[PDB]
Amino acid sequence: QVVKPTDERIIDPSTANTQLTGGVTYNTTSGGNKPLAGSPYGYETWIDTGGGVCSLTWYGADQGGGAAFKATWTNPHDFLGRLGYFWNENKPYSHYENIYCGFNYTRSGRKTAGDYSYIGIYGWSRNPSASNSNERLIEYYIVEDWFGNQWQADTSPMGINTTGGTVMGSFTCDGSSYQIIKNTRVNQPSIEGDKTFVQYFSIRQSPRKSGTISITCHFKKWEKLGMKLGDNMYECKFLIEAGAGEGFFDARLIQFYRADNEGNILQITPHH
Repeated sequence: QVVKPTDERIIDPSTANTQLTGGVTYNTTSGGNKPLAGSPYGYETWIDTGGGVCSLTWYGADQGGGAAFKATWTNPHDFLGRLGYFWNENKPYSHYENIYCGFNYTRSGRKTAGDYSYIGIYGWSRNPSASNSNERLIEYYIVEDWFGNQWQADTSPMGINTTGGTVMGSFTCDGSSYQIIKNTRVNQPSIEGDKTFVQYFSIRQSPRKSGTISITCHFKKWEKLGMKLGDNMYECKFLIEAGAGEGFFDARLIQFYRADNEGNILQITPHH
């Protein structure tokens, strides 16, 4: 019932395999979202100074769909590099309509990012009117891929022994089943200081390094499983998270776009 966007500005992720160059490399924590010149996007880096060298490099507004980045980590303590929509303007997910991210990247192989790692979509949302105070703040992940670890292949999807929490259900978006997990974080760091909050994970059962993520598919079907996001979406960004290890992530494409149900573009980046 939701029409797949056909717009010619959409880059086909499957053939988006040209290495990109240039842009500014950041080696330090950004301290929240930092807006990028000539772009609707913001980036964030979390680079704990008690660990080794990390970086994030934005490839700019004019190539690789406009949100494309490279990241590196060398024995980090939970590196997070992310880039995408920053919102935080008191709107629920439904306000943004059908959200999509076309992606294609290379990364280092199995066991190059520690015991835990995440690649995919990430953000937060606020639900202050929830009667359960634990559910008033939500940290969320749509996990397309990871690096596996010493025990588990990177071709095998992670489970609750990595994430923690409880399996809520499963659903299908973009040609794979996703196992859905809810986890409670008790007095943990958050965008709101040290507190109790919930986490939502969609774990792609069949990991991939390219394709399109129908982000709204997740938001909607989380809601069907009783996992509500509230009325103040914080952000929706493409993430690489590395618990430890020595590795890299290098996007040839990260392209966000939004469309109504007819499939017509509401937002996209970027004569013969």
